[PDB]
Amino acid sequence: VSKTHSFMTVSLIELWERFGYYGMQALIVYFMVQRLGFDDSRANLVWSACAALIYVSPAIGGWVGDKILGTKRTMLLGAGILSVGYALMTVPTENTWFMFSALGVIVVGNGLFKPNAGNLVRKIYESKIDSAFTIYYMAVNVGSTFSMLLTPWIKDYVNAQYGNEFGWHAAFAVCCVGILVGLGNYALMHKSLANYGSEPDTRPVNKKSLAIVLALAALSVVASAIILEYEDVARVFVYAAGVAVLGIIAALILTVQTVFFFIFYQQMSTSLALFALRNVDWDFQVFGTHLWTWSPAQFQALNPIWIMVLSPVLAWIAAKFALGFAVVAIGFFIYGFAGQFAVNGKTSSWVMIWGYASYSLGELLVSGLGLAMIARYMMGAYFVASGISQYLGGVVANFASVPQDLVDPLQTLPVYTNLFNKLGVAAVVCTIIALAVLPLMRRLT
Ligand SMILES: CCCCCCCCCCCCO[C@@H]1O[C@H](CO)[C@@H](O[C@H]2O[C@H](CO)[C@@H](O)[C@H](O)[C@H]2O)[C@H](O)[C@H]1O
Repeated sequence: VSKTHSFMTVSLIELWERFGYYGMQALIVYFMVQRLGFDDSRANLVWSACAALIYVSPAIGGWVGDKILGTKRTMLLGAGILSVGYALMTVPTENTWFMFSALGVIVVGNGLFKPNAGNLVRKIYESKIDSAFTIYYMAVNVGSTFSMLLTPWIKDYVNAQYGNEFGWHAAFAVCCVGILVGLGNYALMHKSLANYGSEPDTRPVNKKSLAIVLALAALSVVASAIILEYEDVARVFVYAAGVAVLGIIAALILTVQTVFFFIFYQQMSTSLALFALRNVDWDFQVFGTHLWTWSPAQFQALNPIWIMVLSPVLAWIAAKFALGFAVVAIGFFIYGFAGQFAVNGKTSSWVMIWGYASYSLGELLVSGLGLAMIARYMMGAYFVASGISQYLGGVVANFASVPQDLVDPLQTLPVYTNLFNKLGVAAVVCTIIALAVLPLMRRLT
């Protein structure tokens, strides 16, 4: 049909997938802390292990779509399995194993979806694949803006019109029908747009291998649910993946810096979220009237929004890594200076907006210089180092962990802004690593 048509279908299904995903991420730690009974140290480690899995997952799943089932087949199977994940997330049971299983299903499902929608964009564009990929990574952001704004509101509204359950499960259902909407989209655009793409989808599905894939898939959901459940299993697994990834020259410092950057990134799912829930005035004032009043989770929506606001402006050299780190640093110093001004126990609001403005500028600046640069100069090692630093990002967000019996926001405020200030300095050390290693880029060329 067309290249922009195919790319359209795949970027749309991407958009709705990410809607579901971030709609769930914006609520998951609050669920574990507020609805389930978890302390924020566990909530962090569990969610961070889950992210590590989710991010090491597409390594296996990308290979399945190229070399075993179709890339379109595997993408679809991934989207279905994902849908079942949120489905489990909406049955109103506070049985941690039920929920961890729902999460495992999301891990398996995501490993099967993400890499293959990504390949489709690339097969659809045969350097205009960058033309494609930026628009792609934008579509992601409008989707995740929509859900990270909506699902916290559904949670609140339903939690009010009804009692505690669903509320959350209402929100996870919203995720599930987002996924379903995406699937119906593709289905109404299937051979139509996509048509040509995938290496082994040009023939019928191999029922022995679909059987073995689904079997091993089920086994992976149980593997996940257990790794999430026992922190020690996760720790040992991440540690093993650690000594293993490090076991196996230019892309080195690049991927290392990627680890650092990902610790800074994992902070918004976790410590920034809890800080936002506990020491931020959810009342947004446009100096000086009132519209409107945040729902703490909705602060995370500030990330894709700002990436959407500053993306057209930036449209108008791993030194961009350096600048990235610097801007992430003053982002964290704005969160650190969240005490020294705009404070009444729990107060700030604009602290979150400027904080996130800065932080996500640093993201846009480093949101490109990863896959493109390494793939223009392995994928597994990158995915393991990335998942690993997601977990590490969890144990770092743990440095601001507030005991459950400590609720005087006047006392929780320092513990957060100590972490945030220390990250700000940690980010400047990375800025020095970035610029120092810069002539090592000139020796090779
Ligand atoms: C595709 C991208 C689309 C991006 C735009 C998405 C639109 C956002 C959809 C949901 C918006 C709701 O998000 C926001 O939630 C907060 C808190 O729960 C609500 O807060 C609301 O109820 C609370 C409680 O009664 C009131 O104090 C407040 O005055 C009122 O605004 C807001 O009404 C709503 O603006």
